Amino acid sequence: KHNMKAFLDELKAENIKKFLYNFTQIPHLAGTEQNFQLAKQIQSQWKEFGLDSVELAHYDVLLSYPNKTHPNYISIINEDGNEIFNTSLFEPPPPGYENVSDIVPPFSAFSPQGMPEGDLVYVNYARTEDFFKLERDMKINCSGKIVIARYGKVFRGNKVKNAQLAGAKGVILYSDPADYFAPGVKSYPDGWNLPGGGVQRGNILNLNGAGDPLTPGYPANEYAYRRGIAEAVGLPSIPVHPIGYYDAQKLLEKMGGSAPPDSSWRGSLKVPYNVGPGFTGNFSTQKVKMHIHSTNEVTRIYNVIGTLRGAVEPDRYVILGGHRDSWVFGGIDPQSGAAVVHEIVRSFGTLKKEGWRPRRTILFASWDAEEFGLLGSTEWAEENSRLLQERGVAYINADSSIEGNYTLRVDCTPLMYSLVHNLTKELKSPDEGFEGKSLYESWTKKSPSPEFSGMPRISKLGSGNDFEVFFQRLGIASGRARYTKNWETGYPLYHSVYETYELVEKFYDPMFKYHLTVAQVRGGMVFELANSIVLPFDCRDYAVVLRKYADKIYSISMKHPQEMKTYSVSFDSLFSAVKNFTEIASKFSERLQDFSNPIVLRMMNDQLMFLERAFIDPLGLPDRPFYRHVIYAPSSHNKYAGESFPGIYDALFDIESKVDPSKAWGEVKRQIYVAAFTVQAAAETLSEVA
Amino acid sequence: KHNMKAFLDELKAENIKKFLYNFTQIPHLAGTEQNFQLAKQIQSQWKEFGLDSVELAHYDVLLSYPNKTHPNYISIINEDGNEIFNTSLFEPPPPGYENVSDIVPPFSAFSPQGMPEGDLVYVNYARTEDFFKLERDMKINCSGKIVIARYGKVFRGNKVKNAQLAGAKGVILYSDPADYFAPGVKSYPDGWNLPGGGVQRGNILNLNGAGDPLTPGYPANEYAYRRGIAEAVGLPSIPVHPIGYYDAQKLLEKMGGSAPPDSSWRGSLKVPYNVGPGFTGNFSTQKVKMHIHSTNEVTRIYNVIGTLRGAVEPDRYVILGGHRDSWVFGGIDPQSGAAVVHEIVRSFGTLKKEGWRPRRTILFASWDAEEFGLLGSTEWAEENSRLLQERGVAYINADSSIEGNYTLRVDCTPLMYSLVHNLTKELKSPDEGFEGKSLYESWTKKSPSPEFSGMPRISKLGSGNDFEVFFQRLGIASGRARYTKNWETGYPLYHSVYETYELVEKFYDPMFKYHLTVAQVRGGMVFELANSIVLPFDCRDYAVVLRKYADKIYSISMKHPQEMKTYSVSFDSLFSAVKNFTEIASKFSERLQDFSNPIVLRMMNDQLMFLERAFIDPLGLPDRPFYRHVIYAPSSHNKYAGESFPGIYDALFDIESKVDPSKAWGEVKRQIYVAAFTVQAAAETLSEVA
Ligand SMILES: *[C@@H]1O[C@H](CO)[C@@H](O[C@@H]2O[C@H](CO)[C@@H](O[C@@H]3O[C@H](CO)[C@@H](O)[C@H](O[C@H]4O[C@H](CO)[C@@H](O)[C@H](O)[C@@H]4O)[C@@H]3O)[C@H](O)[C@H]2NC(C)=O)[C@H](O)[C@H]1NC(C)=O
Ligand SMILES: *[C@@H]1O[C@H](CO)[C@@H](O[C@@H]2O[C@H](CO)[C@@H](O[C@@H]3O[C@H](CO)[C@@H](O)[C@H](O[C@H]4O[C@H](CO)[C@@H](O)[C@H](O)[C@@H]4O)[C@@H]3O)[C@H](O)[C@H]2NC(C)=O)[C@H](O)[C@H]1NC(C)=O
Ligand SMILES: *[C@@H]1O[C@H](CO)[C@@H](O[C@@H]2O[C@H](CO)[C@@H](O[C@@H]3O[C@H](CO)[C@@H](O)[C@H](O)[C@@H]3O)[C@H](O)[C@H]2NC(C)=O)[C@H](O)[C@H]1NC(C)=O
Ligand SMILES: *[C@@H]1O[C@H](CO)[C@@H](O[C@@H]2O[C@H](CO)[C@@H](O[C@@H]3O[C@H](CO)[C@@H](O)[C@H](O)[C@@H]3O)[C@H](O)[C@H]2NC(C)=O)[C@H](O)[C@H]1NC(C)=O
Ligand SMILES: *[C@@H]1O[C@H](CO[C@@H]2O[C@@H](C)[C@@H](O)[C@@H](O)[C@@H]2O)[C@@H](O[C@@H]2O[C@H](CO)[C@@H](O)[C@H](O)[C@H]2NC(C)=O)[C@H](O)[C@H]1NC(C)=O
Ligand SMILES: *[C@@H]1O[C@H](CO[C@@H]2O[C@@H](C)[C@@H](O)[C@@H](O)[C@@H]2O)[C@@H](O[C@@H]2O[C@H](CO)[C@@H](O)[C@H](O)[C@H]2NC(C)=O)[C@H](O)[C@H]1NC(C)=O
Ligand SMILES: *[C@@H]1O[C@H](CO[C@@H]2O[C@@H](C)[C@@H](O)[C@@H](O)[C@@H]2O)[C@@H](O[C@@H]2O[C@H](CO)[C@@H](O)[C@H](O)[C@H]2NC(C)=O)[C@H](O)[C@H]1NC(C)=O
Ligand SMILES: *[C@@H]1O[C@H](CO[C@@H]2O[C@@H](C)[C@@H](O)[C@@H](O)[C@@H]2O)[C@@H](O[C@@H]2O[C@H](CO)[C@@H](O)[C@H](O)[C@H]2NC(C)=O)[C@H](O)[C@H]1NC(C)=O
Ligand SMILES: CC(C)[C@H](NC(=O)c1ccc(F)cc1)C(=O)N[C@@H](COP(=O)(O)N[C@@H](CCC(=O)O)C(=O)O)C(=O)O
Ligand SMILES: CC(C)[C@H](NC(=O)c1ccc(F)cc1)C(=O)N[C@@H](COP(=O)(O)N[C@@H](CCC(=O)O)C(=O)O)C(=O)O
Ligand SMILES: *[C@@H]1O[C@H](CO)[C@@H](O[C@@H]2O[C@H](CO)[C@@H](O)[C@H](O)[C@H]2NC(C)=O)[C@H](O)[C@H]1NC(C)=O
Ligand SMILES: *[C@@H]1O[C@H](CO)[C@@H](O[C@@H]2O[C@H](CO)[C@@H](O)[C@H](O)[C@H]2NC(C)=O)[C@H](O)[C@H]1NC(C)=O
Ligand SMILES: *[C@@H]1O[C@H](CO)[C@@H](O)[C@H](O)[C@H]1NC(C)=O
Ligand SMILES: *[C@@H]1O[C@H](CO)[C@@H](O)[C@H](O)[C@H]1NC(C)=O
Ligand SMILES: *[C@@H]1O[C@H](CO)[C@@H](O)[C@H](O)[C@H]1NC(C)=O
Ligand SMILES: *[C@@H]1O[C@H](CO)[C@@H](O)[C@H](O)[C@H]1NC(C)=O
Ligand SMILES: [Ca+2]
Ligand SMILES: [Ca+2]
Ligand SMILES: [Cl-]
Ligand SMILES: [Cl-]
Ligand SMILES: [Zn+2]
Ligand SMILES: [Zn+2]
Ligand SMILES: [Zn+2]
Ligand SMILES: [Zn+2]
Repeated sequence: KHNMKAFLDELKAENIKKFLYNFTQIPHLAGTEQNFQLAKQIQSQWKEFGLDSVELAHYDVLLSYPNKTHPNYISIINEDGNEIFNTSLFEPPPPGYENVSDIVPPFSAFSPQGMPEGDLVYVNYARTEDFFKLERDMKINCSGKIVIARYGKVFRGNKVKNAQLAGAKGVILYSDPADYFAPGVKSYPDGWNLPGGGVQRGNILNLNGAGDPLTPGYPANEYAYRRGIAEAVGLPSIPVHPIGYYDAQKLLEKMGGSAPPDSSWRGSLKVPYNVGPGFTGNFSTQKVKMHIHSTNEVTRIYNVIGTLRGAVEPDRYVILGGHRDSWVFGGIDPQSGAAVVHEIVRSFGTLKKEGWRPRRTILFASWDAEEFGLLGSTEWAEENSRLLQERGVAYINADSSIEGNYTLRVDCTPLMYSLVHNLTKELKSPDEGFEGKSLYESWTKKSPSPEFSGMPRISKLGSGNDFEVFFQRLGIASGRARYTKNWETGYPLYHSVYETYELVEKFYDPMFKYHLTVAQVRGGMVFELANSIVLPFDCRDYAVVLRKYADKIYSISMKHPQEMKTYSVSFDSLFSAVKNFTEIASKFSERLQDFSNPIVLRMMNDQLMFLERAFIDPLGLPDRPFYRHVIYAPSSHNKYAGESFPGIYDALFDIESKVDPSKAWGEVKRQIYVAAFTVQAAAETLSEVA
Repeated sequence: KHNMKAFLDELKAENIKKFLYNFTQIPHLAGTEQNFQLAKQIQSQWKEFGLDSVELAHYDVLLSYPNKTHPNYISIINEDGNEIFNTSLFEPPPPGYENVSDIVPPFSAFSPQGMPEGDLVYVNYARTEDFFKLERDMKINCSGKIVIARYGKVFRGNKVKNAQLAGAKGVILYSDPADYFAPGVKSYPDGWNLPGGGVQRGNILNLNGAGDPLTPGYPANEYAYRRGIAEAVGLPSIPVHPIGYYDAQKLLEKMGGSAPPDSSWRGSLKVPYNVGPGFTGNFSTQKVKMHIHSTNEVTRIYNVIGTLRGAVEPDRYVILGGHRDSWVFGGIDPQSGAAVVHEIVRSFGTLKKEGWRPRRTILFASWDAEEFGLLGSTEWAEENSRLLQERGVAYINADSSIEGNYTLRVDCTPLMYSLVHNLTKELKSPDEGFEGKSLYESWTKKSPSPEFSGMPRISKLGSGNDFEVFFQRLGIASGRARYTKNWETGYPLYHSVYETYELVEKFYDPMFKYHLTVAQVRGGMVFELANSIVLPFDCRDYAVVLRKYADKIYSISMKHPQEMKTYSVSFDSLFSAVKNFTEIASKFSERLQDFSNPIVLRMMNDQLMFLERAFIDPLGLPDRPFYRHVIYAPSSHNKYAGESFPGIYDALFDIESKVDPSKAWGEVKRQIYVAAFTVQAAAETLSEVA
């Protein structure tokens, strides 16, 4: 039989292992020859595996690289201008890789060039609230200072934006052992902890969904007209560089000025964590000097796009995509996800060779330049946006399959909650102590829902990965699934040269059973989306969450009862719309189970497919035209986190500090109107069509 | 048999006559009680006629009215401040209507209040080129002057915008007999000419597709959050008032300063048509003073929405819409179109009562407040934009069925050219001398295509009517058809109290046979769109026009060969895309004729339906976010006229006068890129889907 079980049984842990090993022997940095060679290999194999067509889609996009003959580093400089201490030029390479060429040294992608010199201020995680505390409470002025921030909690691009708006003239990012060294575990190669010489690479853009900084709105094809650099989207205006905690210790140990305001500002190094500005008395005339010489360069990138044509609805697309480019070896990020995709393609291809076809078309994608700002997925979606928004059923992401070995982690649209519950009930748990139990059971036990007994936690989609264009710009139902750690007791070697095949095989998943379970969840979701007669979306689950988010945003507003009275701020319209959505969704579900008629079915599947689409506002969110989903957007303070009713949330945020309350409260009301209208409009797409 | 012929034969000239008479006995000004009563009547009758559901959709929108107890007028004032001449407070009412109440006096809707006093400048038609001539060639400065302009050639809103940007402090619009009095025809009531006391009403907004000035983007429902007036869209900043040619003569006869620059600046009045500024020597100290006291007021409006549910594809909508509100009696505009719609509904309902249903759903609309800026159709489309863009097959407009009695006039998307050719070949010509000949034959003879022998002229869609939101914002294939005059040898009584039932019955269409022919063209188009198995769109006709527009825009650029060399401006990408579109369209047409399979069919009908949709850019055109169609937009100089490749056109327009040519030519190239990409993207929606 050619059914989901056949698909699932064909997936092998041993294949995923072989592919991971294959994909992680050399670096595959976006825009490099090695990553083009890997693209060609994947293309060749997906064809071998049996896909109907497999093409490269290339774009010329803005990327960023250090200067090979003018290295980036940071100094402490004395009053004579002698550099008395220099940060490292490279991470010590791991065992057996000390002769691998083309390891890009640690750098912050898209930093401008410069050699700013100044006094340090320590800004904790450089979050919005950290700067509030410094500026409003501690009265510390960052203007003209070099800020040093620890990585963690929020996307590093947001840190840089926040430092820039505070007036900083440079940013130093570092990995504190408090956030990247788990007590009682050894440093790589003897354990999975970050060594003192390890450094996290990563871009520091604020693209807000734009894709290639030079071509917002349109694919960066051969004839594209490019913005000049001064008008590019999302580039930082101050130099930025990341360091490890051996080097950080040397920069922090001399810090003077004010004490940290409390213990949430102290990491694990043997230093006081003084905020500054500047160094204590004896070293007061020493300064910190950055030397950054990286260059932004338009560079060719290559997506691989595989097609498995649907037998019945070839014009309906279910997309499985994840990136291929890596900072260095990509042992977890992304090749632990790419090896899973490769095995998924292999399995579907086995069925195809025996005469099977899915009902709908399945598209498989190996995205390029994800690490430089989701550039490959976004350019391809800009190119194909008309096909995607009229034909896109769902997008399943497939980056890193693991960041831990504890339990499942799923982030998705409410439209997929029931699909995910049902599927995981049919999968075997790989967890110790749950042999013979379902994945649903182990996941529910280890990660209970905060609101529903006997159900697992499922998180909202944020951003910082390739689903962003499909979900937040285009309104295509999206989901992701991986194995994660127990947050009560992400991974230390993230974006370091130490993230290798050996890291995974030795310390995360020696038997590749967590990879296999992730392949079954991702593959199974795709199978059901592409094959179920009725799309496996339950609009009633959206109704439930919409009420929860409405309660939540109302509560935030209700911290300001006097202003709500003065400006007549009412959430009545939003609750009314949510109530209507609930009633219409319930009635639609009845019809969906109560209708031999393929027009009614396809009519109903179109209503299901266009439901996520209905939450898109074509005017976008304020000052973020590529975030158009009115229910979800990436947090304005942290691109990784999802925010619900983001337009209202941002209008309320820090509202007590606005100098014109009338104007600020009017904008709250405007966003309430936009949200109520959008929920009601979405609900009406589920009404009888005539 | 229940077929198109049955539908067409049921339509009666005598019914249209009866309905026109019924709809034109009292004024039906938007926002008034009489127009609400008419809405209720239409709703009741459409139900009686047999539609499945007929609802009112109401909105609260910004409208504009004179002050009943503080009348608008213009004076010539002497140096003592005595008003020595006053324009009329009302048009002399026509025979038998001298006791009709609630005739709104002539005014320019949405004029601000004021009493500016100054010297006149005469600006011909107040077109972009008229102001160029004044300012650049004649060196006449309009700053602080009251401009007097003749109606005609372009939408009056554009005139006002152009006067405002020239620095005018007021605008006087008037109807010159050169443009509103045909030689050898008598004035109303003895003929169809405008009398000297007749005055054209009309709004002077520049909305650029926004709809209600207070709620751009979102329907003006009960909980809508409104912009404050100072932020409203499209309101003029200077007072404006329209007058007839008896009054105009009195204002123009004393004009001094420079002579008109040439004969294209002279109308038909016995005056010199001096441009001014100001009056000749003896009257040099007299000035012109306007008194405007109209008020903008948020007012309720009502659309009637009728549904005839489709038997097979109820989730596919073919829309027949036209407005119901009128300036006064609306004898032509709009009731000659609304009576035609009413008879069309009646006919479809007759078939429905005998057990017939169209294949697709047909929506019938009676729009309100069209005369105040397309407000009713636009608010309803904003409300229902998600249903319309995923389900909208086509929109057929139905305003004024006649402006003449000479031949057919059709404006539509190229997707409907073949449909229109085929249909008119099956209809009887109503023209004298063509008895027993087809409508196609008479129309082709009287209005030949400028490029193709043996084919009729079909024009591009501009704006200034209710299709605007469906076509230019949402990308739904749109068309219109009416009877027109012979432009070689629109109508004089437009928007005057003289536009009555009697005007039509006595002078335009005594037998109502032109109305009947228009009902057959509009009704027949709807019938075929709603009933043909394969949508009756020929994508190859778009390919042909795209090449013509590409040739045209290239030619405009080629007036600047040196700049095209300097800035490397190439149209190669646009021609390549158009070539690709032509090849793909040809291949798609082959498949369309070469495929019993309803999924392939509906797949192919979706490709047909989403083809117009593919020309929409969700970022809109520069500074006009509600004009999103990249092939067509209303002319930036004249909202009535369509412009092809509008983004490139506007980038090239007057480019030799731009102070930074590098920047201006870069924007030409950017628009070429957007256009080539959009054509290629549209073409790819017609490729095999997987
Ligand atoms: C959720 O769904 C319900 C449908 O079950 C929908 O109810 C609608 O609410 C609107 C807005 O409240 C109602 O609008 C009214 O319509 C009547 C005509 O039918 C008008 O006369 C009303 O206006 C008068 O009263 C107003 C309020 O006091 C005044 O401001 C105004 O000046 C007039 O005096 C009013 O517009 C509408 O009838 C119902 N429709 C129904 C029950 O079918 C509700 O809007 C949906 N929620 C959202 C957020 O869309
Ligand atoms: C109309 O349809 C045709 C398809 O029939 C489509 O043709 C495509 O044109 C593009 C852009 O010209 C071609 O792109 C090339 O692709 C190859 C790889 O296949 C690249 O190596 C090329 O880049 C090199 O050469 C460039 C130009 O000299 C350099 O700028 C560059 O630096 C590289 O050296 C180039 O990107 C593409 O292969 C074809 N596709 C085909 C033939 O299938 C055409 O683009 C369509 N028109 C529009 C407006 O889309
Ligand atoms: C996840 O699995 C659940 C449990 O199987 C699915 O819900 C069930 O779906 C079936 C099929 O629609 C329902 O069966 C129907 O029962 C009604 C009688 O009430 C009958 O009218 C229909 O003909 C049909 O037999 C069943 O009631 C329902 N069970 C529930 C809600 O407990 C659910 O659909 C799955 N979610 C997916 C696939 O996204
Ligand atoms: C307007 O009317 C014309 C003329 O009738 C329509 O074109 C014709 O459409 C029919 C139906 O598709 C074509 O018939 C086909 O012929 C081919 C053989 O070449 C065969 O493969 C098919 O099975 C079918 O019989 C016909 O060729 C074509 N005639 C032309 C182009 O001259 C046209 O479709 C109409 N336009 C509309 C409805 O929008
Ligand atoms: C990358 O940097 C190189 C080399 O930088 C040189 O060596 C460094 C250690 C430091 O001392 C720099 O100031 C040196 O210039 C750049 O190559 C130099 O470019 C200049 C002209 O721009 C030239 O006159 C020098 O001779 C070059 N030096 C060498 C060693 O070749 C190069 O421009 C940079 N690459 C980029 C920006 O992409
Ligand atoms: C810190 O480094 C500086 C600069 O060193 C150069 O650039 C580095 C990236 C690396 O590639 C070095 O090998 C380069 O020499 C040192 O200061 C320089 O020292 C040299 C030799 O003494 C002298 O000629 C230069 O003028 C110095 N340049 C500057 C900009 O000061 C410095 O000694 C190092 N400090 C420590 C403590 O190691
Ligand atoms: C419309 O205008 C009326 C009446 O205007 C008055 O009569 C005119 C001929 C002229 O002389 C005006 O200046 C007069 O005011 C407005 O009603 C007046 O409003 C003021 C206060 O705003 C009041 O004190 C007067 O007594 C009113 N006059 C009368 C005759 O009632 C009215 O406000 C206007 N309607 C609008 C703006 O909607
Ligand atoms: C032109 O009209 C003005 C104003 O007349 C008033 O407003 C008109 C709209 C209309 O409703 C008239 O009946 C109103 O009286 C005339 O000037 C006014 O004359 C009266 C009486 O002589 C005087 O008391 C006012 O102060 C004047 N008002 C102003 C603003 O000047 C004027 O006489 C008319 N001119 C001609 C040639 O008819
Ligand atoms: C620690 C990790 C799970 C992180 N999430 C958060 O830190 C986070 C914080 C608060 C919250 F409520 C939710 C998530 C996160 O989402 N990481 C992402 C980052 O993946 P990638 O390294 O492939 N993406 C790149 C590029 C992202 C971009 O440019 O947008 C990067 O972050 O540098 C991921 O794993 O999907
Ligand atoms: C004379 C008439 C045919 C005019 N067209 C042009 O003047 C014109 C000029 C140059 C050109 F290349 C094409 C058309 C035109 O399009 N009129 C429209 C105006 O209809 P309506 O009076 O109902 N519409 C209102 C409201 C328009 C609006 O607010 O946008 C009005 O114009 O005041 C129509 O008849 O559809
Ligand atoms: C990863 O696996 C691929 C595919 O098996 C290897 O590429 C092949 O290498 C062999 C032997 O050199 C060639 O004959 C084939 O043509 C290649 N096949 C392709 C590219 O499809 C590749 O060598 C492996 N890489 C590593 C590091 O083990
Ligand atoms: C226009 O036609 C309508 C419909 O026939 C007339 O409205 C009807 O008037 C009669 C007699 O007064 C009433 O009994 C009906 O209830 C009305 N029907 C409706 C509103 O559906 C209307 O009087 C006619 N108007 C004119 C000016 O002739
Ligand atoms: C911070 O420092 C600079 C002085 O260089 C000053 O211009 C700026 O306004 C200061 N801000 C605050 C809040 O004190
Ligand atoms: C794998 O699981 C064990 C057992 O719970 C745990 O102690 C260990 O830390 C895990 N490895 C990783 C990399 O999380
Ligand atoms: C027109 O008139 C005013 C003087 O009131 C002046 O400020 C303006 O710049 C003048 N423009 C030209 C082009 O002369
Ligand atoms: C109707 O047709 C006649 C005959 O051509 C023409 O002379 C007359 O002007 C027309 N009436 C109108 C209103 O155009
Ligand atoms: Ca782009
Ligand atoms: Ca609106
Ligand atoms: Cl993922
Ligand atoms: Cl029309
Ligand atoms: Zn990463
Ligand atoms: Zn990744
Ligand atoms: Zn009109
Ligand atoms: Zn009209």
